[PDB]
Parts: sequence; C-alpha cells; structure tokens
Amino acid sequence: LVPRGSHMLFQNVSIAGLAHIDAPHTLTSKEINERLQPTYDRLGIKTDVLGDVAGIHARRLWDQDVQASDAATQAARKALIDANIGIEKIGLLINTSVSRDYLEPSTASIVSGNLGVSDHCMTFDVANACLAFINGMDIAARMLERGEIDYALVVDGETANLVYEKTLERMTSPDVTEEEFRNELAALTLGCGAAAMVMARSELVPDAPRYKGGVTRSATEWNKLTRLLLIEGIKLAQKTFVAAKQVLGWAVEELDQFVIHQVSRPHTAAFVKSFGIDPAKVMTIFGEHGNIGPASVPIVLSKLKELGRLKKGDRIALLGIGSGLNCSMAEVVW
Amino acid sequence: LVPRGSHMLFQNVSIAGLAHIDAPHTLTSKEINERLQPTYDRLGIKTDVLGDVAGIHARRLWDQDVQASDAATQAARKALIDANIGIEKIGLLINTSVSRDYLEPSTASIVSGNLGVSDHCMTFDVANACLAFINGMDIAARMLERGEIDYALVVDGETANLVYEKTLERMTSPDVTEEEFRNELAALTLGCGAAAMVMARSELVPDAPRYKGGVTRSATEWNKLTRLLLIEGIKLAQKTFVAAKQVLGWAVEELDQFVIHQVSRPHTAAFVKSFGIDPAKVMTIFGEHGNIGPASVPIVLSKLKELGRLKKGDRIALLGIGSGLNCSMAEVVW
Ligand SMILES: C/C=C/C/C=C/CCC(=O)[C@@H](O)CC(N)=O
Ligand SMILES: C/C=C/C/C=C/CCC(=O)[C@@H](O)CC(N)=O
Ligand SMILES: [Mn+2]
Ligand SMILES: [Mn+2]
Repeated sequence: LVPRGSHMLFQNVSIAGLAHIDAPHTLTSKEINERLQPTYDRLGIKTDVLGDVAGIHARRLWDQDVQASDAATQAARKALIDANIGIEKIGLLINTSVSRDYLEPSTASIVSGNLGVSDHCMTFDVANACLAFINGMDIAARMLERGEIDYALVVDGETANLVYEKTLERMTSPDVTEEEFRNELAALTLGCGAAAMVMARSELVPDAPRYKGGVTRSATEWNKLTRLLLIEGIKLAQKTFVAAKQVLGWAVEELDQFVIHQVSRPHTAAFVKSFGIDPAKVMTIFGEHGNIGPASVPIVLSKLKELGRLKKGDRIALLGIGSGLNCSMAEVVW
Repeated sequence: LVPRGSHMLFQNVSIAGLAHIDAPHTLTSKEINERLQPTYDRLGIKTDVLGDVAGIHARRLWDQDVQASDAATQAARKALIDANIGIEKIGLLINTSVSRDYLEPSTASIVSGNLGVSDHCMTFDVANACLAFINGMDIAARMLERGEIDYALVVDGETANLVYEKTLERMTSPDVTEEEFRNELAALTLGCGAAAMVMARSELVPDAPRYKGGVTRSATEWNKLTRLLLIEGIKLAQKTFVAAKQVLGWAVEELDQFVIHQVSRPHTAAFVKSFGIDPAKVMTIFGEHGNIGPASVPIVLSKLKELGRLKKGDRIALLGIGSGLNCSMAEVVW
C-alpha cells in the first residue's frame, strides 16, 4: 500500500546482448581546420575552437552513403550474436536515432524487415534528441517486466556525413559572418556510429547485467534553448539526481562507472565538477568520435564491456541532458 | 503460471478526457479540380479521381501557419477541460504525429512547455506512421497500470498545408507526366486536424471509458510498399484479427463500433467487406476531412463521444493498417 522508491524499479529485466559499430573513416580536426583556415584567417580568429575549445581531435564518418537503418541493422546483427539468439525471439524492436531514413515508414520497421523479424514483432521509433536510447530501454523494459514479450531490440544508427558536407560548404562561403560561422561550428562536433541492445526477461538469461530503470526530470520551460543552456542543464541535472536518490538510492560516491552523454569537453567538465564525480569513472570517446547523439550512451557502455574491466556487481550510471530540456538517469548492475 | 489472452490486457487504465480540433478551412475537391482541370484536360483524363475514386469531397486545412505543436497544444487544452483536471496532474506526455516542428527537441517537449507541465513530466515523441496514437496510448497505459504515473496526455497535431502548396505546384507544371501526376494525387487525400486524450488510473476516474489494450502484427517484409498494397494490408489485418480473437476475445459481430483509420473510400470498402463488418458501425470523416494520419482514429472517437450515442458498456474497436507494414487493434469499453 505504501509507495517506496524501489517499487518502480524493474526486477526482471536484463541486458542479454550489446554491440556497437565504429564508423570507419577518421576525419581529424586537423584536416577540417586546413579547409577552414582561409575563413578562419579572413575572420581573424586565432582560436582552434574544435581541438582546444570543444576538445574534439577527430570524429568518425561513414565511407559510403550509409542510411540510419543500415547502421542500426549492422549493430543489431552484432548484438544478436552477442546475446546468442536468433531474430525469431525478438518481440519488440524500437529505433531511437535522430538520423532518419524517411518520413515513413518508421526506421524501426525498415531495420526489422532487414533482420527478418517475425509477424509478432512490434516496431516503432522513439524520438527524444540525445536521450532516446534510454527512453527506448525503459519502454522495452516495461513490456518485458509485464511478460508481454521475452526479448527486445533497441537500436540506433547515426549518420552525419550530409550534415558535414552541407556545413563545410556554408562555413567556407566568402560571405559567411563570424556569427553564422560560430553557430555552425557545433555541427562539426557530431560523429557517426551505431549501437544495439538486446534486452530480455531475467529468468531467460541468468547472470546477465540487470537493468533497474531510472528517473526523468524535465525543464520544458526552456524548450527554446549559450552559458544559459549549461546553467539550466546543470540545474535540471541537480533535480534529477535528487529523484535518482529517491528512487535508485544513488549517492555519487557509490557508483562504479558513469556513462554520460557528451556535448563537449568543457560541458562535461562542468557537469563532472558540479556533482563531484571522479573523472576516472567517466569513459569518454568524444575526443576521437565526437557526439553520436542518442547512440553515445550505449556505444560507450558497449566499449566498456569489451574492454573487460567491468565486474559482476558493478553499478553503472547511464545519464544525459537532452534538448527539451530533459534529463534522464538510469542504473545497470553488471 | 498459465498464460491466458486476457492476462496482458490492462485492468486499471481509463480514458479520463478526449478532444479533437477541426481545422477551420474547407477546401473542397471541386475547388481543387478547378485548378487541376487544365492539367487534367491536357493529360486527357476524364476521371475525377478525388471525388469519384478516392471518395473525398473536401478536406480541412489550417487558415494560418499552424505548427504541429500548436495544433496538439490546442487539442490538449481541450482534453484537459474534458477530464476536468489541471496540467499539474500530468506525469507523461507523448506526441504521436507525423507532422513535426523541428528535428529537435521533440514535438512533445514543445507542447509540454506550452501547457506548463511540471518538472516530473516525462516527454517524448513516438513515430509509427498512421498507427502511432494507438502505440502512444499503449505506452502510457503500461506506465499507468504499473502505478508509475496517475495521468497521461497523448497528443497529435497534423498540418498538410505546405504539402498541399508544394503538391499543387508540381501537379500544375507544364511538363508533369501522367505518372507523376498520379503519384502525387495521393497527397491530396490528406487533411489537417488534431486530437488529444487524457488517460488515467481507473480508481481516480470511476465510470470513465476503460482502455483494455490490444494487439499488433507486422509484415515488415513489405516495408518497401498498388493493388499489392491493399492485398498485403488485408492479409496482415486477417492475422491481426486472429491475434485479437486470442487476446481480446473479439468476434466481429460482438463489437458495437469500429473506429478505423482510413486511406480512401475504396480501401475502406475492401477492408469492411473482407471482414464482414457492418458499415453502419463505421463512422467515417474521410469524405469531408480526408486522411488525418495518426490523428484520424482519436478524432473519430472524439466525434463519436460528442454525438452522444455511445452507451456505457459499448465495445469500441480501434484499428488501422500502417506503413511498415503494421496493423494494430485495440479495445475501449465505454
Ligand atoms: C552539461 C550541459 C548540457 C547542455 C545541454 C546541451 C544540449 C545537447 C545537445 O544539443 C545534443 O548533444 C543532445 C541533445 N540536445 O539532446
Ligand atoms: C486496407 C488497405 C490498406 C493499405 C495501407 C495503406 C497505407 C496507408 C498510408 O500510407 C497512410 O494512410 C497511413 C500509413 N501508411 O500508416
Ligand atoms: Mn575512408
Ligand atoms: Mn479560411
């Protein structure tokens, strides 16, 4: 009768499989700058904003015209192998990417057709900027917990190639203003990649990492959003941490790894300092892969898994601040 | 221990409030044809495909540059009044529209900011062509059933004005082929409008209509999709009806109303005939409002409610075939 924080946590949801795809092509910020240099000089800007300010040394792009659905499919095939299960077991496939093949059908339906899902497989896309993979995990978890399905795929493929192409053209225009030039620099922090996760009912996969679920707080009063954005983002993260304390029992010092969505080196620095987080517990791929949107979190988690340092029982915080503004925080126990 | 179909149905989820917005501006197919006539003649086509074939006599457009979020917000304000609750009670807001303000943030976050949701309100968009409102209802229902939230908004605003503007220009081009002309005619079956629903835990709203949930089947092998589309759509609907029998206990003759997504008059005729459905139990707004995408179903349900014929206990089938292909069928008991 009496609510407790722990009551809303998932007790029977696990991560059966996890995979990521690294986009193959390294575009260094050094190479990008060589092309921007004339516009940098002309504008009188001495600042290597990419390398020294945003803190990105390289990002990965696709070599070919990869669609979001292609990248998500490739990650999903790899995640199924990691879980050692066939596609026929999948009862739900959710796509969470910002990148999108078409207006219709859903990117999820395209990935599902590529994989050969059965006619029982439910599919749809969830869109929520950089936080959507966590949303997708939670939506799948609720179906798993209820027993409506036994296995789910959550997938996310991102492609920035076209954004880079268009952006580099506008920024090297003879009539580009320093303002426009600045406003467009931010696209050059984006990167390509993909991730997929197979979630399952725990009884089917004893000893797999457990997904506990988590919390969300919002500040939709700031859906218009500068230094103001960082300030409001941090304030929202503060209230979300309170919610995490109340539901997950989180105390910063008791978490073993923080898998954090990253916007830039300085944004991450400010977040980490604000909450007293130990930098050594924050794996970052931003410097060499850039910001892969909602795929960033599961790609980092996947990279942590394959590095083999995680121990059974490790408490892993998944979190990010997304446009909205929204903030989500969730826990995996390895 | 032993699964039964009824086990996955929601026992504690109700519809507290429901509203729709009719777009104000009537664009008749007569008026549209007057503009197409020269291209019709030039092409030698005697067929009034819109009125006599698709069976659309008019569609509604917005009078001004209405964004999806504006239309959804207007419907949501109306649905809150119908439920007699303030926005502060809402713990989740899902947007399900095809129409989209921006790439980011979510349309849901924009609507939520407009309405003044609290910081506890979770928000995201679900995209699944014409079936997404049903998906959103189900996602909200699972949170309500678990007790994670007490009230949810599911919203959907659609705008086709720009599609109409661009389409009418391409179809009246001196060099337009009969093929292209045909391929583009289909956009002229779309209409504008909005709908919103407040869902709630049943104990908070005794005597409100109950949402039981439903089933989905897919045929993602046909995600590429002609007469073939109608054929495959019907085959998928047949398998979904079997699932509905197995879960909801559906027999066609025992349902009181069918609220069906509509693609065209003949598509609807073929569907209704295939399943032996009584036309008198199928409210249609397509002839005067066209196809409002994923808002079509809740708009028709809302219009049924305000007409006041529904009786406590009436069994209402919600269904549609969406691109994917997907098919979803769900039940409301009034
Ligand atoms: C730590 C402060 C963070 C400020 C938030 C910035 C928004 C970030 C982005 O624009 C993308 O990286 C992801 C997103 N908005 O969902
Ligand atoms: C009865 C047969 C139906 C064929 C299906 C056609 C697809 C319909 C549409 O294209 C939109 O109206 C909605 C949608 N595709 O989700
Ligand atoms: Mn290369
Ligand atoms: Mn008018």
